[PDB]
Amino acid sequence: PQITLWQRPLVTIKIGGQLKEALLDTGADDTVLEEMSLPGRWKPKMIGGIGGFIKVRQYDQILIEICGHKAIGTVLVGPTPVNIIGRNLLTQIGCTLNF
Amino acid sequence: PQITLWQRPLVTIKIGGQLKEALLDTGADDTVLEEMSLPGRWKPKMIGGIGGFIKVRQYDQILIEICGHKAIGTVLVGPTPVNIIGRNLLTQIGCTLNF
Ligand SMILES: Cc1nc(COc2ccc(C[C@H](NC(=O)O[C@H]3CO[C@H]4OCC[C@H]43)[C@H](O)CN(CC(C)C)S(=O)(=O)c3ccc4c(c3)OCO4)cc2)cs1
Ligand SMILES: [K+]
Ligand SMILES: [K+]
Ligand SMILES: [K+]
Ligand SMILES: [K+]
Repeated sequence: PQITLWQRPLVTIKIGGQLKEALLDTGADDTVLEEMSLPGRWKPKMIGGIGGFIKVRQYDQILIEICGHKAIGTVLVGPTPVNIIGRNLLTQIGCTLNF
Repeated sequence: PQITLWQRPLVTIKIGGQLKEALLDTGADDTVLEEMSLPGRWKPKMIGGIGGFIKVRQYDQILIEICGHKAIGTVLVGPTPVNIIGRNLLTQIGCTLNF
């Protein structure tokens, strides 16, 4: 679809058999999700942004659906205030900025 | 222009008679720029990122150019690791998501 930005660009994703709402984030290189139940093995990792850094877990090759479009990528779980879909995923569903 | 997302969406802004490189961030309610000389009054204010909170100065009605398009809005100056253009401004140059 086409998304104007007068309202946070919130979409609906389904990961690990759960439904959630992530923010479409161009400024994010990575996909970061609040604490959640995900199967498989993972890695410790740290990412940073405004205000500081946070230690998160890294999951690769995990299936995720973003507002209808399927995609398989790297999801990072950890103490982020909101769900974020980053360019690593935004790239797969062919998302783009236009103006 | 249709900015694809395989590389961070960096664009050229011009504020305070100075040129800078900022990130086009859809997941950003506000525009935040690293420390810089900016004329006019302001108001202290804290904002929260993925890592925590930061105290930034808030300037209003500050003319700015993003990739050639003139816009006037609220700009926040503070300890942000990157220059960020937020939805408050993106909507001013007609920037939108699409996929
Ligand atoms: C009250 C509270 N309100 C809140 C609001 O909660 C939010 C809401 C959104 C975000 C995401 C973040 N935005 C952001 O800091 O925006 C700020 C400017 O105005 C305000 O509006 C929203 C929060 C705040 C960027 O869009 C992506 N980032 C890159 C920029 C900032 C450099 S990153 O740090 O998150 C990131 C993500 C993934 C990455 C990465 C970096 O590097 C590699 O992968 C963070 C906290 C929290 S507590
Ligand atoms: K979905
Ligand atoms: K999976
Ligand atoms: K410019
Ligand atoms: K001005």
